[PDB]
Parts: sequence; structure tokens; C-alpha cells
Amino acid sequence: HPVAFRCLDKLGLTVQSVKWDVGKDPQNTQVGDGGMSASQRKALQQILQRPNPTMSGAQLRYSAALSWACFGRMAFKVSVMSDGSVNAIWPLGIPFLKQKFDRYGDVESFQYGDEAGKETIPSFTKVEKNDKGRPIKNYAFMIVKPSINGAMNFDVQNTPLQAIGVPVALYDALMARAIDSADGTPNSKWLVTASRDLDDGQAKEVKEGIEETKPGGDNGGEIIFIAGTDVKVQEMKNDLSDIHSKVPLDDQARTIAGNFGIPIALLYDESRKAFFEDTIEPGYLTPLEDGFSMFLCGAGYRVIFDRDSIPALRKSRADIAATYDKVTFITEEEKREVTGWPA
Amino acid sequence: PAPSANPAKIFIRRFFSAGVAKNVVSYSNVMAAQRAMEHPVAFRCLDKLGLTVQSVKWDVGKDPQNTQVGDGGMSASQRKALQQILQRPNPTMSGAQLRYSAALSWACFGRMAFKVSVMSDGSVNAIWPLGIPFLKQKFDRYGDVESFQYGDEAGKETIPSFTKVEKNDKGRPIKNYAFMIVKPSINGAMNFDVQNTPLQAIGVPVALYDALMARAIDSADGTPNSKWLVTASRDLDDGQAKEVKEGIEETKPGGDNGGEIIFIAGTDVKVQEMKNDLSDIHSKVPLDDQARTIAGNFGIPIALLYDESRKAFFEDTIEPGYLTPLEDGFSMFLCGAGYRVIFDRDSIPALRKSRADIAATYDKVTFITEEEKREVTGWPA
Amino acid sequence: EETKPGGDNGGEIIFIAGTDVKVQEMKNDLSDIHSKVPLDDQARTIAGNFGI
Repeated sequence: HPVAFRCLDKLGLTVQSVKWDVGKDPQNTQVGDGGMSASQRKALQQILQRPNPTMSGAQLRYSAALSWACFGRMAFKVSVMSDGSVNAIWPLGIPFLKQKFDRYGDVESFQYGDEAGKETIPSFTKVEKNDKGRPIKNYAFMIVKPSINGAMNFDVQNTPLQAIGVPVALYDALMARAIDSADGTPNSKWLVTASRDLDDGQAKEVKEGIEETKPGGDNGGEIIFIAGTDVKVQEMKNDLSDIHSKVPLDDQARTIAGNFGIPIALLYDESRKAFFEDTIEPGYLTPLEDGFSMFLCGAGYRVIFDRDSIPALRKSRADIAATYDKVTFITEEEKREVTGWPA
Repeated sequence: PAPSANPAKIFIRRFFSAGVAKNVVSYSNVMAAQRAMEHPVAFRCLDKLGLTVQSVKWDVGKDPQNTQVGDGGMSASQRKALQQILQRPNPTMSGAQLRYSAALSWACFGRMAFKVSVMSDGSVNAIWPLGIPFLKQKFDRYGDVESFQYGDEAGKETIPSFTKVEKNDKGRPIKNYAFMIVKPSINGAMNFDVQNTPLQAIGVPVALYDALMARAIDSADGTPNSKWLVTASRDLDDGQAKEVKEGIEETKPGGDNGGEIIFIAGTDVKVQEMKNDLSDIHSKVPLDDQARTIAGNFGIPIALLYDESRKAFFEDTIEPGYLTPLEDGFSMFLCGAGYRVIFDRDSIPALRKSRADIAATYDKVTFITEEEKREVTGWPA
Repeated sequence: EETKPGGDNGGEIIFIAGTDVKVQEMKNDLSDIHSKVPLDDQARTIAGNFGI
């Protein structure tokens, strides 16, 4: 679908532009840092910039966010070698991913494939752990978007596709009507008519008289003289200028574009700022980063992405930094931390 | 390190089959891409997209996130050769045209393919782009591609993939290979899935546009362009009815009595002036909408067909949809860690004012060391 | 019929000798199916009530 695909690849594209890195977390009360080895952290950085071969970090981000938008879930796979050192990461196709629950409240394993592929990959909650807490064998994530009635995983998905069926169907119907009527409505004008008293043998001649005035005709552009037997011409309109129903179409476009959280103007700069820091950041950037930080590294360190890598927010960051520079009742470190710049 | 067992083995079971050399794109997709290159709006947007990225300048450079103190710039001479080949690819083709063809195929099919000729020591000798329509690839047993077939009967060079090839000790290859950069999609299937191109979603508008334009060209020639449908009576002694016709006719510009009145003595002729509007033959309203739609789907602000819009098109559609995947693909397998291919943003003529301003403002700041004020605006060290 | 785009003689006039046939062009407005005015107002009401 044109509009849905446009919005989807837009959302996937923008998030695919952000840059990763592992780093110290700001709310580090945990003096007993969970960066267990500080060599596991370097390897996690490497994999975070270079996932499983023939796949880059950007494409990983793109697929992750795209699945997140379509189904409201994110699934992955890690291959930690033996010592909390992750080997590489794979994204999981949400369509054909099944999961299996425990007796108390949660998932234990994920089944991926029908009959042949049956790798009952353990969940993070149950897997062979280190003496520090880190896993030793493979696992998966299944990041989930909450909904009403709790039901943390047993619940129904929470995706925009829930509430856009009506407008997308309306759009399809209207565009089908337009396509059909484009070819099928005669494109001719001047429905001329004679009477039953004209000796067809010259009504051929009257036709050749009217017809042969086309641009580049024998007598083209000259008048029509009909001596006797008044023939009557009527000009059809053939408006054909609203076949797609322009008004009850842009409304559906605004509906299925707004439901993805896209300021219409995108399809001025202020609206780009809004789309970046209103729906993209706290709807794709924060959930993915909290999902990774929850179980990909110990406390005190977590995956972070540089806000200054967004080309649209550079001017805003620069102005805010400049203004703060003028303040004085504030130490240098908090002037730093209030605008990134950890220490 | 490498575990050789990815979870991508769902598809080789039954959903696919190994040792078959499947082609990479549907014939429908190829023919759609072909005639979309002759359509006015689609070709305009395609060549704009190619032209813009074709503009960026290449170079290899230190990567910023160089946590690998064991730099993968194995030789520092392979890197000079990579610079050379990056500015001068295979003879009879330049780097700019390489970028043009790569990005154009990326836009049309969502795939990129290439070929290298590393001599014996990680020094790549030349780089060739591969025609996506007639490139077929052959998969391994676990989850991935091993070899590429290029040509049906005579050309049968099953060039090895990068994953499986004779790789010099450090890891760098020794013999030729190919890339097959792919665009991600739903339901994973990183290589087994369908293409992801703007052409998927503009068949409807492009067909509607062709329908309207055919109607326009059609009605242009065929609708009489004459006025004054004059008829006399059926009682006029034709022999003077011709005379009245000559009287009316010979008022054309450059005639006997042009511009003077017409006197008819009895037998009232009856003229009626036809409109011949013909001022909506192409249906302007349900045409520019299709132009906007097949323009919006390629990721192009309409206004381009003000400077704020150029900036947006550059740092919103060109960069994170053509520049970063291409550069990350080259970086993944063309050089070792710590080094990768980078392009200078300040080579974009549209961003120069923005860069200068952001550089100026940061200069006013004080609670930031010099190196970070540099790195936040390029300028590595 | 044979004047549709991609027709044998498409775009030329129609000549009917005798027995006047009569065509009428259907308006087919269809541009207010959703009742744009008494719909955006409901959107505003169920929006303003959420305080947005």
C-alpha cells in the first residue's frame, strides 16, 4: 500500500540513522559495576557495530524497528561464547516465532520453525548463567509492547495496524474506482446526430466534413457549413477531474499517516523536530534501548545512542549549549551532563 | 568466534532448496524497473536520486568508535590501495559512476552487487558492479549464500561469496568475491525474503498516470478545433449557398473582406459558436496527485519539482537511505576493524551554511574540550 | 465503446445518422461520503476530552 509503505519505511529509515555505542549509565548508583569483565563490554561494542556477518548494525536497527511498528514486538538471538562474551546477534522473524510458557507466569523457550527447525531456544530468564549472572548459552529476547489488562505477554499486540483497517480499505476502494473509470469512460466529445432523412452516402460526407478539421487536416480550422438538414451537435463535458475523490482520500491519508505518528507536513523544520523528539525517540529509541540494556549488559553500563548524531537536532543542541554557557550559578559538570557530555 | 550456525535454517528445510542458483529478483520486478525508467516522473526522480549521491566524495578513514586498539588495517598499504581503487575503480569507469550505478540499483531493486579482484595480500585490484536483473545466487546448507552465478549458459563464474573464500591468515580474502548488499524487510529471511523497493507501491499511480496521459494525447488530435457551426436552410439554391459560405469564409485574417460585417438578404442562416474548452484534457487535478504520490514514495519533498526543503531532502532521504547503508556495507567487508570507508559531509554544497553555523556556535561554548568540539562537527583529530 | 483510451477510433466524434440517441452524464459527486464537517468536529471532541 503506497501510504502505509511510505510511512513504514520512513519510520524504519530514521531510526536506522542513529549511532550505537556502549557506555556508562548516568543513574549509576551501582558502584559495584556490572560491566563484569570490561572485555565483555568491548566485545559487546564490536557486535553492536558489527553483528552476525553479512549484516550491519544499521540493517539490524531497521529490521528491529520495522517489526516493532508492524507487530509491537522485537525478538533477537545471541550466541555468547563461554564467558559473557557475546559472539553475534540475529533478528527473529516475528511472523513465524512461537513461544512457550512456564507454570508460574512467563516464557521459558522459543520455537522457531515448524517441523525441521525446532530450536527450543531458552529464554533469558532460564539459561545457564555465570557466577556473576551473565548467560553462557544462547537465548532470545521477545521485547513486548504493553497494553490494557496487563497480561504482560499473554495479551493482544499493540500496533498501529489495529486502527487503520477502515481507512486503508476505503483508500483501496477509491483508487480502484479511479483506475477503472480512467479506462472505460469514452474520452470523446461532440456527440453529433442527424435525422432519418440524409442518404447515408453523404452522411459519410458530413462526417468527413466535421472530422477532417483535426489539427493537420485537409480543411483544419475552417468553419462548418451545412446547407439544409440542420444537424445538431452537443458537447459532452466529461469532467473526469475528481475520479479519485480528492477530498475523501486525503482525509484517509491523514488518518493512516497520523496513526503512525507522522506530522502531516512531512508528506517545516519545526515539524521535523517534532517528529524526531515526539514519536521516534520515545516510541522506538527508548523502548529498544531499554530492552537491550535490560539483558545485554550488567548494571552501571548500558547501550546508548548519541543524540548529536541526528542531523536535525544539531542546531537545537548548539543553541541550548550556548545559552547554558551564559549561566553561572551552576558547576561545569552539570552544565555538561544537562546536554550530554558525561564527564 | 564465528559459530557457523545461524537461526536462518527455517527456510532451507522445505520452504527453499539448496544447490539451485535462484535468481535474485522477480521478472515482474525487472520489467517494472525497465519501463519505470522511461516514465517521466519515475525517471526524473530516479536520476535525481542517482545524481545527488553520485556527488558525494569517498575516502577511507579512521573510524571514530575505534575500540579495537588491535587495528584491522592489516597492512596500511592495502589501505592506500583501497583509497586508490575507491577513487579509480576498474578501468573505463570512475568512482562517481560506481556510486551512481550502485545507488540506482539500490533504489530500483533494493539490492547492490559488486566484484573485487584482491591480488594475493589483501590488496584489492579492481571493483565491478554487477547487473542485478541477471545475477543469480546459490545458498549453503545452514543459512546463507556461498556462490554467485552470473550469466545463463556461457558465463558461469560461480564467484565465491565473502563468507566462504580463501582468506589470508589475518582474515582478509585472497581471491575474488562479491557482496550482494540487501535491504531488510518483514519476517526476516535476510536473503530469502522479497525485495523492498519504492516500485512495490506505485504501480497503481503510475498506471493511472499513463491512463490519463494517453487520454490527453488521444483527445488532443481528434476533437475538431473549429468554431461557428453554421447551417443554412434546406431551400437555398446551392450555387448561392456556396456564395454565402465564401462570404463568411473570406473574412479570415488576410482575406478579401476580412473584418467587415456579413450582410445576408433573407433566408436567415443560423450560426452557433462552439466552446471547444479542451482546457482539462489531461485532468490536472487527478494527475498532480499521482505525481505527488510517486514522488513521495521515493522520498522526495514535492517542492523540489525552499532551501529548507533541499536540506531536508539531503539529511532525511539521501543520507540515511542511500549513504549509510552503502558505506556500512562497504565497511563490513572491505577492510579490517578500526578502519572503514567514510564520505565527507562538507562535500555536500547544501549543508555548508548549516555546518558553518553549528561550528560557530560551539566555538562560543567553553565547558567542552577542544577535541570534542571538533569531533561533534567532523574534524577527527 | 470503441473510443476508450487505447481504442480503434478513440477520441474522434460520434456521428449518429437518425434516431437520436440521448446520453446523460452522471455527476457521481461522491466527494462527501464521510461527511467531512460533522466528522472532524467529533474528532476534536473526543480529542479535547483527552486534553490534547
